[PDB]
Amino acid sequence: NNPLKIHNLRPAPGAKTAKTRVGRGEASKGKTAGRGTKGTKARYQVPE
RNA sequence: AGCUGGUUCUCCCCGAAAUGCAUUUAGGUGCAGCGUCGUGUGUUUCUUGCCGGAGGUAGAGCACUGGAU
Repeated sequence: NNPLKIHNLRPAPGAKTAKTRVGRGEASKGKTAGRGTKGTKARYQVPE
């Protein structure tokens, strides 16, 4: 009983993965946002 | 701008590198080394004992070459 209502929909577990917000706080992808310090790759992309 | 600075909430698990080659190359980067996660394998890793191997260092020596009372 109590049929499917639109507030009962949930995705299959593992379907949706929360984004990775780099640059917020130091207990996460911190100040460098996973880049290191002062290289060509600390500001730019190196072509393959 | 191969350059300088800045990049904001939390906790749980693991956790390095500053080495090799090459480089209009040396404070940069490519590959390899070292980290992590997923998947397959499952003791293959590592330590100690024993066994089979090649050597030319420490030491020693003058048989070769050289030095030398």
